[PDB]
Amino acid sequence: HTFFQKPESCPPVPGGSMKLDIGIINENQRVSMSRNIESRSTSPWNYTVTWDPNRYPSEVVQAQCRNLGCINAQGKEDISMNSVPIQQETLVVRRKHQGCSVSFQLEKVLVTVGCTCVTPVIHHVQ
Amino acid sequence: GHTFFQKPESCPPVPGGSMKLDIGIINENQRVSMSRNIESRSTSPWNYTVTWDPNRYPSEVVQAQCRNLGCINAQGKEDISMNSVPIQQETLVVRRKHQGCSVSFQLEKVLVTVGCTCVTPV
Ligand SMILES: *[C@@H]1O[C@H](CO)[C@@H](O[C@@H]2O[C@H](CO)[C@@H](O)[C@H](O)[C@H]2NC(C)=O)[C@H](O)[C@H]1NC(C)=O
Ligand SMILES: *[C@@H]1O[C@H](CO)[C@@H](O)[C@H](O)[C@H]1NC(C)=O
Repeated sequence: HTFFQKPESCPPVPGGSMKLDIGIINENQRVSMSRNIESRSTSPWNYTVTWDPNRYPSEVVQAQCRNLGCINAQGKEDISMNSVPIQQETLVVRRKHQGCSVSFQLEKVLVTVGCTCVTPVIHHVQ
Repeated sequence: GHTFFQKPESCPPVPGGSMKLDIGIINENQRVSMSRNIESRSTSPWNYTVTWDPNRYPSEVVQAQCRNLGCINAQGKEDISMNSVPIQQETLVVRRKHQGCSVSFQLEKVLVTVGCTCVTPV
């Protein structure tokens, strides 16, 4: 069984659709990060704002590491270290149909949120 | 942001004011691609806590905590003149409400610390 499955003893609903209640729980929260984190980082990154009007959130910001290496104390690239992305799974809502027939469906989006500086690994399988 | 979830006023009323949530997760087959042991190989390493809530989808939400205030140098030592700082992302999860046949779902905002980065202090 899955999370969205209603108990088997319950009467069936036409279309197999579920009730989505109004309002987003804890909507008032906002991300709090160090000022200019993406630029002050030794593994700096750039952002790409992706837009979809039939997706909630409509704007999904994607990060991309600026360099292969990490930035040293002198402000130069160090290729002995690697800037690597941090990717996280998220849920967005896809808006379907139109007007009175509007329905919603969950969608999994992989978001690259930022980069970190790692010591490289020599992989056993290339 | 309510408008995305609304219908024109003239639409036939749905008792309970609930919206239609269709079955299935779009692009559920996707898997996170990240460097192996990223959290401990990072110069701003972090710990993970697997938060669990059986009324939440996904039930498991992994939260990161920076292991140090400073960053780790080539020698494996902490340099407290650099800062390990958390990277935070806004996500949506689904909360299950009520019991039995009266079960409904509600969106919920969750702030996720995904890892840490090393920054030069200001
Ligand atoms: C990160 O996690 C480690 C555990 O892997 C924590 O280190 C342990 O902390 C507990 C605290 O109860 C101690 O009893 C252990 O002896 C510690 N073990 C090691 C190997 O250090 C550590 O506290 C965590 N770091 C932060 C900053 O939360
Ligand atoms: C982002 O990329 C551009 C090139 O498209 C580059 O000029 C810039 O320095 C990068 N970083 C920031 C913070 O804009």
